[PDB]
Amino acid sequence: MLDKIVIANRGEIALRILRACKELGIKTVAVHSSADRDLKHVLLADETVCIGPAPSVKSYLNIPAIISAAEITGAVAIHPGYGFLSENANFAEQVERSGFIFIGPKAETIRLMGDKVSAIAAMKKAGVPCVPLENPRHVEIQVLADGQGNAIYLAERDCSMQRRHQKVVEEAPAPGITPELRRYIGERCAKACVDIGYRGAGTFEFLFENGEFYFIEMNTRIQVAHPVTEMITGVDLIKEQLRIAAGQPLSIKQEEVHVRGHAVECRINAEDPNTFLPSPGKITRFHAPGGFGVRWESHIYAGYTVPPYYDSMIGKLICYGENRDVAIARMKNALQELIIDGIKTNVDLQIRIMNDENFQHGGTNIHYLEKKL
Repeated sequence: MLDKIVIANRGEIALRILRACKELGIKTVAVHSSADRDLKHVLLADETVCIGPAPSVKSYLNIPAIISAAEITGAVAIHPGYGFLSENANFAEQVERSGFIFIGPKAETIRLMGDKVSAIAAMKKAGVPCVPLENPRHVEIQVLADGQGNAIYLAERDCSMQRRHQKVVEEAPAPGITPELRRYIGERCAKACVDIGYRGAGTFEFLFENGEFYFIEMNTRIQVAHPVTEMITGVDLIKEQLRIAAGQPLSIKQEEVHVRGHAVECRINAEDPNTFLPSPGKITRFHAPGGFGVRWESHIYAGYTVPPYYDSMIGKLICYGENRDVAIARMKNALQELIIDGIKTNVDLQIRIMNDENFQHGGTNIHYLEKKL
């Protein structure tokens, strides 16, 4: 394995990456802003480096600071997580120019898929259906490619519950998607990976309407909702990224990828339910939910202050069951068990969505939540 990596991110995803590193025996370097010294993953990391003041512009987006931290600590690779610099092709290029492994695709591939014009042309050439949409669902295909010619798909996710184009609930697999539709669109995505020389984890986002898929964009990084795919396949997507990055060919064949059960993820945000405006502050009492099929992904703890400088998402609750109904029933109970006092959160909204008759039936479109609210 990689001897030592910099986790070039923060919050829940940084903690997610740290855990995978610990499991693989990879040493961790937590780079953090002045406002993030008390992040759980920072406290758990082997080494820590303060890379700048609070604003992201001068810390988590500060390319020379992050490279310098990686050099001084003797790291060999950098994991960008999601957001921040994960899809910054200039960053990928510099990481590799500086002699590090970038845990993600080649810079050229980031540029190719980061421009909508070049992206669509690449997809059309590959055989991925593009827009040639009033009532669509958001359905996305998870892929893994080793950058060595091997590429697999790991079913799909439905992320149609959104507010202002930001996902609120994600689930896997997508309700209504048959093994044959899954195979059709998955094979096309896997081929596209080979054709573009894709390396690492990635997501093909589609609009899905009247039984047809239409490509919107590729996220050339890990996804916020990766855990739902993990629950239904058993594949640890972060460990796979780390293995691929170490130069290991894919250790999973397509025929070894099986969908079993169902998982739902509720994003937990520090926000005023009356306005949906961020509500940072100090958490005074905290209790995580437990139980069979319950997975809580979050850096928060009792006494932790959510700073004002970053995104409002503070955690993700993921519930798995043998079927969709069990997953939803467990989510209902887990959301009720969750205690986050001292700040405002969207837990009550998540409870309402779980209790929604149309969501319980499934297959609601991308416009549903905003119509409901």
